[PDB]
Parts: sequence; C-alpha cells; structure tokens
Amino acid sequence: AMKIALINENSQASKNHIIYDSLKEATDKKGYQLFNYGMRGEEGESQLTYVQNGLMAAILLNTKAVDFVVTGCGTGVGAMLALNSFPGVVCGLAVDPTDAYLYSQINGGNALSIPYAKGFGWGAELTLKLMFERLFAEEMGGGYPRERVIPEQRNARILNEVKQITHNDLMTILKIIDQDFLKDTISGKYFQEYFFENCQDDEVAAYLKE
Amino acid sequence: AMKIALINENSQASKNHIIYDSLKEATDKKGYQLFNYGMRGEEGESQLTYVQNGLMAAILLNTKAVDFVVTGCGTGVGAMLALNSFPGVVCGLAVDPTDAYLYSQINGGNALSIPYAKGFGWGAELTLKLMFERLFAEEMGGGYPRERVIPEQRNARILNEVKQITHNDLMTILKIIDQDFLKDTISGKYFQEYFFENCQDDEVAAYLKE
Repeated sequence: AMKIALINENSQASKNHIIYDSLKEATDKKGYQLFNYGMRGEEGESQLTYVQNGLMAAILLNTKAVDFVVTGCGTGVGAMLALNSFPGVVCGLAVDPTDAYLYSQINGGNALSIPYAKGFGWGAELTLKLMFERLFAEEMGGGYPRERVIPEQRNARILNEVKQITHNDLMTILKIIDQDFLKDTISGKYFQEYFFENCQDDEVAAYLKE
Repeated sequence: AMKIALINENSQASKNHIIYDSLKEATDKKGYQLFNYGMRGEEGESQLTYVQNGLMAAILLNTKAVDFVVTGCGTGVGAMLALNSFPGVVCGLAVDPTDAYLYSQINGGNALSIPYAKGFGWGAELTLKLMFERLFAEEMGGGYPRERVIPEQRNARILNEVKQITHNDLMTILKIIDQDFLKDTISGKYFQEYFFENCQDDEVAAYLKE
C-alpha cells in the first residue's frame, strides 16, 4: 500500500487542512496511506522552512518511510529547489491537473511541489482535488504519449543514474549538515511518531534517534 | 555585462528560433549578452537530452562561462529536475510572466526552465517575450513583497549552503560521470566555440579540452 507524505512549510501551514483534505480524498480513493508530516497550521507547532522540507523529504524517501512526498510553498518553487538538491529525491512542480498527470507519466518521480498561494483563491480546493486525482490516476512512468514510453523512461532512468554521482549520500549529508538545522527539522511530534515506525533503514534511524 | 545561455534539448529544438528571438528581445533591452548553447533545430546537429541539459548548465554556470541559464523541454519539468541535481545550479520552473517575476525576486537562482510544448500554442511568442521581460525587469533576489526581502534572501542563502553539502563537486562529477555521456554533451560546435572563450575556471577547461 503506497505511503504518501504531505509536508507544508511556514508560509503555507494555515492551508494545510485544505491541502490535506483534498489530498486525502485522492489517496483514500486509491487505497493509499497518507501521513501529514509537516506543519499543520496549529499554534506553537514545530517550524519548517522550504529548505528543511527538502531535508525531511530526503530522510523520508531514502529510508522508504514513504514512497511519495507532496509538498509546496507560496509558489512551490522554493520547496522544489530544495527537494531536488538531495540524493534519491526527484520533485516536480505542477500548477494544473494536466501538469500533475503529465508529471506522473513522463517523469514518474517520488515528489511533487504545488503552489499554495500564487493562483490559490476561490475554488482552489476543487483544482487541488482534481490535480491529486490526475496525479494518482495511472501507474507512474507509463509515458505520454503511450508511444513515447521508451525514451521517456530511458531519460528518467539516466537522471537517476546521474543523481547517484552528483549527490552526496544521505549518511554523509546528515553527519556534515548543520546540527541545529537537522534537529529542528526532525523535532516535530508527528515526524517523531511516524518516521521511526516506518523507517526501513536501520542505519539512519539509529543516527537520528539521538 | 550579464551573460545568458539558452539551452534547448531534442524534443523542443524546432522551437529554438522562436525562443531565441523572444529571449534576445529581452536580453538586448537589458544590455545582456545572449549565447545560444544548445540545439537550434538544425538538421544533423549534435543532440542533447534534458539530462545532458543539466550537465551542460552545470559546466557553464560553475565555470562562470555564463551567469544565467534559460532552458526547458515539453513541460519544462525534466530539464528542471536535471539542472537542480548539480552543484551550483538553482533552476526554477515558470509558466506565466508573473511566475517569472516572482522567481527572480523570491528565489533569485541562476537558471529557469519553461514549458515549450504544453500550453505552447497560438500567440505563445507573446507570452514568452513577456515572461522574459518580467524575469529580467528587476535586480534578482529583491523580494516579493519588498517587506519579506530578509527571510526570502535568508532561505535562498541557506539553500546554497545546503547545496554545498548535498552535491558532489564538479571536478569529481566530470571524472566519475559516463565518458560518452560527457563527450556527447560538449561535442556541439557552439559549446566548443563559446565555452573555452568564456570559461573562468582553468582546471575545468583543461580537463574538458581533451
């Protein structure tokens, strides 16, 4: 059963309830498990910037705690930039339902960022619900058009092969990265609850536990 | 005088002339130098995939051959994913003129990817011209709104600091990466002409020269 994470940062935390409700409708339909890992817009909660969003997503995805991360920010760009800087994280950006569908078919990565402020007005939750339906409608990497499945899959494969070279490994990153930065990223009660229960990488769990 | 690179891959090479003409109008206005580094849609020319786009952009940006890279593909997502996997490359994705403006103010990275197929129909060159005007209208990183300049700049700074850790360095990447892959990326006559003339990193120039 595919595991999905939702991660909101500071600027858009007050919209988390809406984004979650929209996402949950789509994940429920597919039978996926949804984990609300980031900010919920609750007073006094543990804070996250879009850069910390990338770090959290990298920890979750590389350890297989989740299979897919949904994130974003005001424009979605910042979160997208940060997630893609990490090993094992391929994060698209989508602004309409067709974009979300094409992302799933052409790129078939393990994360997507969406704008939650720019263009986000009346009826925004209708668009979100539709975007999430289209994101999960069909098996990922299936190609658009169906006839271009081979080269699209090939290039997606090569990107991953290149990322193996261009990124440092996760354990190195965690040991080098600023320690307050990392502690703050993983300090949230929900991360603390969900991650250790779902982490499939014993080495990383042990390092983060203290 | 800011140096801009345009890099098109295979799928969108036939649109290069249009994209270049639109870009050149905006760069001319600002007094920037524009270099058409990728595919031009000319028969028998040296080929590039969106992944090779990332490699080329990383070489150009890290050596200071150019200061800014404009790229894209059918949706712009693939190129965005690849460019962001490299050290020293921060590539946004923008679909309308306001997106391009916000990118420049909020993120202030050194690359932008645009869709050249999805949504690209009648009057697409009007939209492109406007997007490029808005991209270069104001000093980058100036903040939107002006009042949020401090935290937006701070997060942009932190992303770069994190990228120092999460990415391998360029020289390592070039020595490790598949050699046919790298040779094919840099085999184009225009790269061969422009890069060595503009490269400010003696070490990289020497490695690529053979």
